[PDB]
Amino acid sequence: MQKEYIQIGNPNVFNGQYMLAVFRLQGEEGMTLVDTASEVAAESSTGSFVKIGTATAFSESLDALVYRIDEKNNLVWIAYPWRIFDRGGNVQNIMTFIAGNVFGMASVKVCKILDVYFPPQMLVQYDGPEYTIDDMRKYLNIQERPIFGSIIKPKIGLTSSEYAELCYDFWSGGGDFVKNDEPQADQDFCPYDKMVQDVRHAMDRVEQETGKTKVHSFNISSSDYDTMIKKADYIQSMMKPGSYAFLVDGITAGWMAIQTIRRKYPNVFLHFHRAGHGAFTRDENPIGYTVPVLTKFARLAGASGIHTGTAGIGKMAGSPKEDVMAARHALKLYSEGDYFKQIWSEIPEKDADLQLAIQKEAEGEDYSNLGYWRITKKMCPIISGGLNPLLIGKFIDTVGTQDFITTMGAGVHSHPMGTKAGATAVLQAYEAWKQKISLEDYAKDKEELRAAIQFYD
Amino acid sequence: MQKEYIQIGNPNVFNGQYMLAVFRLQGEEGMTLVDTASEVAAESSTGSFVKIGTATAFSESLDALVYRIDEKNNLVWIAYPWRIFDRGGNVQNIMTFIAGNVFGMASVKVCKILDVYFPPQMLVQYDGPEYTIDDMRKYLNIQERPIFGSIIKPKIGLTSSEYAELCYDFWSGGGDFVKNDEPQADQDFCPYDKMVQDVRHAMDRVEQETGKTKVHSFNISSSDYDTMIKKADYIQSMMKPGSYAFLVDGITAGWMAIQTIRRKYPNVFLHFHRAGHGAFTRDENPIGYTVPVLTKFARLAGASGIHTGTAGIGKMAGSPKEDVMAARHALKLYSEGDYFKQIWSEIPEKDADLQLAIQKEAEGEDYSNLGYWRITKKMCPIISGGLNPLLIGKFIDTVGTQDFITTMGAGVHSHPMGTKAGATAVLQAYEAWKQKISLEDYAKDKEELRAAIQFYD
Amino acid sequence: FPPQMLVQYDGPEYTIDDMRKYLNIQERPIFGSIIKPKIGLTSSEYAELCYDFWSGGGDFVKNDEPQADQDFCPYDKMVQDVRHAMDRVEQETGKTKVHSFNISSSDYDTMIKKADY
Amino acid sequence: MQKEYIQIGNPNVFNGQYMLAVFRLQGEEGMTLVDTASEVAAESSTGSFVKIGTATAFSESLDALVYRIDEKNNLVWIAYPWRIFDRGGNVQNIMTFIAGNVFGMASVKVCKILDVY
Ligand SMILES: O=C(O)[C@@](O)(COP(=O)(O)O)[C@H](O)[C@H](O)COP(=O)(O)O
Ligand SMILES: O=C(O)[C@@](O)(COP(=O)(O)O)[C@H](O)[C@H](O)COP(=O)(O)O
Ligand SMILES: [Mg+2]
Ligand SMILES: [Mg+2]
Ligand SMILES: [Mg+2]
Ligand SMILES: [Mg+2]
Ligand SMILES: [Mg+2]
Repeated sequence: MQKEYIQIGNPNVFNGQYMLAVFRLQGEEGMTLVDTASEVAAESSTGSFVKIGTATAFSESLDALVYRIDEKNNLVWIAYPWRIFDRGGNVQNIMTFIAGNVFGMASVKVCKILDVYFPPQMLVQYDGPEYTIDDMRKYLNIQERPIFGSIIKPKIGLTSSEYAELCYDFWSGGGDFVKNDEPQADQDFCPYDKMVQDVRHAMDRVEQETGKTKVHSFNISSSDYDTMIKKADYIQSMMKPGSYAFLVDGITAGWMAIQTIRRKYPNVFLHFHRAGHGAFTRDENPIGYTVPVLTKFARLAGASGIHTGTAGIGKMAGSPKEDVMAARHALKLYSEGDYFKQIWSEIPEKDADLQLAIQKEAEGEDYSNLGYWRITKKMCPIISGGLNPLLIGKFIDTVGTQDFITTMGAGVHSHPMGTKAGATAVLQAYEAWKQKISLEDYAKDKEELRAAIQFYD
Repeated sequence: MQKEYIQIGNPNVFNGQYMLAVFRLQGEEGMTLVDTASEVAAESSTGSFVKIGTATAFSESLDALVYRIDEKNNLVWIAYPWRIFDRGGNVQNIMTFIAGNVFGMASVKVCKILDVYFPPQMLVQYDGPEYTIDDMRKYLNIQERPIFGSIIKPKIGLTSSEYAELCYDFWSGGGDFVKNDEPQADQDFCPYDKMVQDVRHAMDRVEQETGKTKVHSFNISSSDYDTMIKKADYIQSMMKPGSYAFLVDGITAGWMAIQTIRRKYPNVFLHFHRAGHGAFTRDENPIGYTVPVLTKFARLAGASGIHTGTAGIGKMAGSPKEDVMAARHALKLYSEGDYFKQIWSEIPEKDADLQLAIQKEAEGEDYSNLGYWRITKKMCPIISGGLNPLLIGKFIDTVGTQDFITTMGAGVHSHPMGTKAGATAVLQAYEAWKQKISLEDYAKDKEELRAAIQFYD
Repeated sequence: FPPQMLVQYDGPEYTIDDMRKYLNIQERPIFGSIIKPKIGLTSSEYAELCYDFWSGGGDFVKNDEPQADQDFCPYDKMVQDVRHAMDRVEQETGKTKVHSFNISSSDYDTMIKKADY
Repeated sequence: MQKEYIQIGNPNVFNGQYMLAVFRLQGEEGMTLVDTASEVAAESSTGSFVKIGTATAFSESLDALVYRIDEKNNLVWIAYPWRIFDRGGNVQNIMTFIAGNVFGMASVKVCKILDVY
């Protein structure tokens, strides 16, 4: 046990100098919960496997503090002086501190970060989002309703032309948003430049035919940084402003890719695809961090949007509690975790305008105009994975909002009447939800929705 | 179940067009192993939760193939046409395919990659290492023995000057190698530029006093790529060539940072620190991929070295089996995984010179000069975590080689007589091992080793 | 100072009258505040107090004399946040405002950096 | 009296986060030495002539501390968290904190900095 990291009940951890975190910890045979907590606090801040002999009073003043313990639920509260984190809003460094070596410690059998708190003084040091769902809505000229999008399937194997065709068919069917599948890139059979050019041409045709703008999120994840920047610059040169978003495989490409795109292209929607996060977040893995934590850090890094899950309605792991908590972490000015209440404002909570905005948000009013110096911009939850027209309404009911992007892959492209019909089916299912008519009743005179009922049941 | 992805016994999977992988898979109750295998192969190549209606004959020719099943051990062999992977040797794209969304599938309760195979035709497409341990040996003018290094502790909180002092004390005590702790960067109290200048001055003093060269591995993990490049360029401007290495938090910063440093500074040792890998690799996490896999991909990306574990001797989770297998994956020309035999050569196995080199390696001879067009350069295992002078000999005995870097934090800086004494103690423990004298007997007239024995027992 | 001596020296160039023209207030004194505490606010908190003072009818805000580029109150962010706060006040009231920035620095190049920014 | 700046005997002043200073202080008639010390510590760090209502817990953690008093010799030992000083090694900013407004307070009759750590 390293007692130098144990200060149970210390009231100074709430003074704005500390980022707080809750771990579910369980050490090997012989270690108590507080012992495991002291060792984790040591390995996630200033120490190592034994008391550090070269420590100075200063470095000891920057120690992480285990300040609360719950033995029954194997919970531990640790406080991190965020001064120890790399400056310049380095988020990968935060994850290195709190989600780094502690996951490999042989003496820790369970190590799951369940919640984290960012004090306003800490929020000051980080980017936060810059282009929001509201900006995309402005470009698309669609208000209030969810943004309806698709993932082009198959995940890999189409040529650039076939890919642009599926884009055209989806948009032309009333769809608003198309994203690359996360691994689609510069494969020889699907040249990336030609993919961009064909997407542009297809978008021009849809805009001509319908008078409506559309949006495509391009995957720019690459081998190195030079290639990603090359792809992004090409897209900028080929697509009209607001008509394109930048998708990054955040987990496998890394937080640095996210922050770099956020800072280099602040006026472009940054689409944080989280392929691989399961190893961190899945309930079955006792070591890692949960999806709410991932989402809060993705907002901290500045992602315009991140996938937050379908609350168990689709095919990816999750329940209404965690996934809806994630969507609220992304959207709300005041969001509640399992253990910390978060206000996404760099201003003291006592401010009258802030409390007013919080009250107005509880009443349904927008806080986005509250002041660039006063809020962390909202981030967009992206709802994907096993969705089809039959499930969108259930999701809307579960999350309690319509401020999000849904993306459907096989839920659109496997529709018996084709992609265009699949997009029409999702729009008709949304109308069914909006008019409070059952999908069976509404589909009586909607052929596309009726076929979606046939295939997806 | 998606039958289009099951081709058990397909003899075309060994023809060099496919990267092979073994998963330990467990689906939810009601799903058979081949069912879970079909769904995993679908979500990791061309498909989704249901057969894709927009699929083409071409794209179906690029499907992943489940070609072998082991019901008893819940094992599944999948073949991925590496043509579907992003070009330019993109490793993050591979990891998105095979270790991405499949980790979030609600219907899969266990999904652990246990081994992977690279055919020569695939190896051609990737960087592999460029700066090796042999290059560092040349610079340090130390042959045969392990490279002895330290991690400066405390993990955070020292000023740039105090940090340089500990560097000086370790080097002056006979240590060869000093690395940043993984989160140390540009904290306000430890300015990065001043830290670099002080390291150069300390190194100059050691070289003056000893006539010996030294190496310091700097952490360049940053918020964005421009800051990392700024740090790298500064270090190049302040340190003599060969005297510095670049450390990157591969997991939290991302594979793109790794590949970018490899390609932009190929003549500098790339130190892949794997802070955070545990959530993927720990035995307790049923979802992820193992350490041998992580290491093989780190060699694919071109890391000069990666942490491979202490075989259970230290404090990080691991056994002799997996950790020694990882070190051999990093070092050898012919390395054995749990399920695949890997030859790190882009040349046909039948080649006489290649088989000769494999035999000569079995006899203890170096293959590094075999030809730049026919080998993937060797990668260096880095041995860290809870190590102290008492354990180094046991590690050398377990791994069966000396081509590695050991790094010790508290094993040096918590030594009762200080850092310089700790470095001398590790050197004396190595001398004890080399002469087949027990540490107990050797410490009789070696004061530093004697105090290390008393403190670390 | 005799008149022949005064010729050799600068004298002021920007006066209170120039600021009056910008502020569009005549006769009455210019009412301003020093953001307090003297040190310890983040750039956001600092801009919040600037907004609150201007919105209440104040014309002029000045840095406290030691406020600068402390790590917890980034100078560049402080400037941007003050700009946005002033923008909001101007939209809500239709009145212009003034902020006096402390450019006192360690050396001359840093002061010029701050001023140009 | 601004009591928030009085923490006599605080042992955390020796942890390296603070620059230390000794003043010879004498306030006007009616103010004790610890009174003059409270006002000087306030005006040389985070406060003013009265408690700052807009202060945050963060900002109060950066308060200067009068941690020692010598009544007989009119001496006061104050600790300044050097994190409040402008970065880039700004020395004029230190002198602005500790040798600035405190020299103009009407209520301080003697205010002499004698040593610093
Ligand atoms: O590859 C896929 O499965 C998807 O394209 C969905 O396809 P379908 O519409 O065919 O289901 C999305 O990337 C996942 O939803 C991501 O998971 P998450 O949202 O949890 O990040
Ligand atoms: O932070 C640490 O624990 C270390 O600096 C070791 O310090 P000590 O010498 O004080 O133990 C290493 O980074 C870890 O060993 C990395 O783990 P791995 O090698 O498994 O990647
Ligand atoms: Mg996808
Ligand atoms: Mg370390
Ligand atoms: Mg030959
Ligand atoms: Mg206010
Ligand atoms: Mg003042």
